Amino acid sequence: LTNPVPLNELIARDRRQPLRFALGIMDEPRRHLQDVWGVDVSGAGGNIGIGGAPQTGKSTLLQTMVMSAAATHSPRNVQFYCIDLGGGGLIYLENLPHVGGVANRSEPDKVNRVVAEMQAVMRQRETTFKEHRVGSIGMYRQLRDDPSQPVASDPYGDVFLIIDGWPGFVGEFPDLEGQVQDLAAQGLAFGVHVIISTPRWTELKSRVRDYLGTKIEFRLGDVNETQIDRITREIPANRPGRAVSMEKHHLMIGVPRFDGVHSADNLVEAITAGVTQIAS
Ligand SMILES: Nc1ncnc2c1ncn2[C@@H]1O[C@H](COP(=O)(O)OP(=O)(O)OP(=O)(O)O)[C@@H](O)[C@H]1O
Ligand SMILES: [Mg+2]
Repeated sequence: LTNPVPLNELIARDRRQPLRFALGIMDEPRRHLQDVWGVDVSGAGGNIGIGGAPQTGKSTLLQTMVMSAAATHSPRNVQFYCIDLGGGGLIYLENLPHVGGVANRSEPDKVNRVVAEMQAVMRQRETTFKEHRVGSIGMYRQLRDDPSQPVASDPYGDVFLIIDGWPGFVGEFPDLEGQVQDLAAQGLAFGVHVIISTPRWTELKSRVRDYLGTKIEFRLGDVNETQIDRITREIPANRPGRAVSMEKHHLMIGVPRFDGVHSADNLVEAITAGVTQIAS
């Protein structure tokens, strides 16, 4: 599809599910139908890897993901921490109560504090789950919905670390790579998630990439480097927002706006209007 669907229409057309974030439109070609596509982050799809050549729509998808999550979940249950090294676009998400912080190049201390905070949660969750005899993240999410449970005082729910621009991240923060690897491989059992974009899959090493259970792939510089399959060869050139994912169906990512406008024009202004509208 060429014109992106705005989030207000995607949310409205979607059958909502806890920890389902609607993201765009999936062409399901056997029958002629085109439904709302999203990600289930409640289980093994909880970590997400995003690949694609320059200007293909990686940062916009992250904006759409966070806005979509924030429009359909409470800030008590979903929190995002953002490391923005992919164009600066994540800053316009920071006034959402779901977003605990957006860190960029101009404040390296915050990039370090953000990773350290994700580690603190996962590492507190490990002790908490044992001491409170919590059998699974699924059970932990239920217990937190009961205000009489000791665990319900945890202000955190499912916590997502977003890294837009992996090679620049490892390039400027080499010692944080190992900490993020540990979050990706151990976090999901404790409700700690990792979401990473990269221009090339080869720059996102196995030991991290293998723990991103949902891969989303825009048009690649080298189709031989796909993390999906040969379907990626079908993505049209110069169509930002066109992607493929694990179900091997073409996708058109929607836009992070709520004003009914089917384009990515004037998006900075529309994102803020969306955040305001989400305040409901
Ligand atoms: N889902 C979409 N629908 C329509 N147009 C889009 C979509 N996503 C992105 N675009 C257009 O493509 C442009 C580049 O998008 P974006 O900044 O998301 O690319 P990127 O993958 O983050 O690139 P880079 O690696 O250079 O940061 C956007 O400014 C927007 O105008
Ligand atoms: Mg970008």
